[PDB]
Amino acid sequence: SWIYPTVILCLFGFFSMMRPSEPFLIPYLSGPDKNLTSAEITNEIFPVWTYSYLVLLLPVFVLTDYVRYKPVIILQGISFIITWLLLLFGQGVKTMQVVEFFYGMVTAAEVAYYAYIYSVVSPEHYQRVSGYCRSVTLAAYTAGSVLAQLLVSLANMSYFYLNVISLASVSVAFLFSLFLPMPKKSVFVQWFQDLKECYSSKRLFYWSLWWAFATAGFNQVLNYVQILWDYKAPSQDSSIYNGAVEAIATFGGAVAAFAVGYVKVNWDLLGELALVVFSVVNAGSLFLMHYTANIWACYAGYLIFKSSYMLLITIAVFQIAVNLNVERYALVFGINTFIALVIQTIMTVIVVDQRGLNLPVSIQFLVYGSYFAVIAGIFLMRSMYIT
Ligand SMILES: CN(C)C(=N)NC(=N)N
Repeated sequence: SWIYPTVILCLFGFFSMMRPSEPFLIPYLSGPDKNLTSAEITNEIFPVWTYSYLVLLLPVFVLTDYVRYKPVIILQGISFIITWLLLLFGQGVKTMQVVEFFYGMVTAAEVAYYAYIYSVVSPEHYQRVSGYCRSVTLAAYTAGSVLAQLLVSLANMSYFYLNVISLASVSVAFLFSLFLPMPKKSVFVQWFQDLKECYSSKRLFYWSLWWAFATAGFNQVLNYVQILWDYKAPSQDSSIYNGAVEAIATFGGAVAAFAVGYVKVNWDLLGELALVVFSVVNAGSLFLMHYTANIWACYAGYLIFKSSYMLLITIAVFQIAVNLNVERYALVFGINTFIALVIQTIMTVIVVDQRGLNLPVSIQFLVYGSYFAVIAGIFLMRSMYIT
């Protein structure tokens, strides 16, 4: 019953996220293969990704539910092929901006990937499926990560062929997405009112509020944890270690996601308790990374933070899916992701941008830990009052 769509979507999300070039993305397109400058790379190529992500998330939650979640997934499969074909056979800054654009399309449609499996299975499985889905994606990343390192350490395989393997992987994901079962059929202000009825759930305007604010800080930590590690321990082994300490971290997240799916625990009443415990765990882990001048303890702190976040976000997605009581699975996921990315953009503007605070990475993770400490504090105080 639920097994067939779940296996196909897990295969799609595995082969679509098994990307060996993701770690060595910067070495690929800043070395002899492309000679993109580091000045033109993070100031002209990468910033296009956030804008494309925003302006393509705008249709994705408006129109994903109407199209029954498969054409957007298929659009991700095609955009995966186009993105890595353009990376693989593209030259110049203008081309990589288009690459970024298609990557933003890829992620805005990965939102639909997350919603689709809820669109096809009964709510009784919504827990299990949830973990499995997230797990496979994380697992895929870890696989790709380690595979990349292996292909750089035992085969001396260039970044070009890593991108070739990435294209081969995401092309198989397109074939798996072609086999996904089609879900069965279900002015401006009116639409807004519908949104009000969609978010009306007490435990879904709360879980969504956690989703909106937690993943922004999580993305920020993902982006600048490499910089934090480089600052804490300057060494010549960052290429084989840093990404390697984020390969197992992701693996931990995977297990954490697989923790939600496998075990049969009533999350409806442990949801608040688990939310507050793992949010204060995220805060303590982020403070652990900043305060200790030892990269071995900071690695464990990052692993704990990533695992607890992945478990919490799996719980959040599951609880939003079951308590939604409307078909708008991608509308809530899409709007949550869009608001989270808006918060991430605003806060990365204030804290790390030159025109803002321009805080170094020494205080950046103190700020991130304070921010998460604030999310944990709001949920902790709200839960304490209710009781
Ligand atoms: C160019 N590609 C494929 C990216 N992953 N880009 C990115 N902004 N990380």
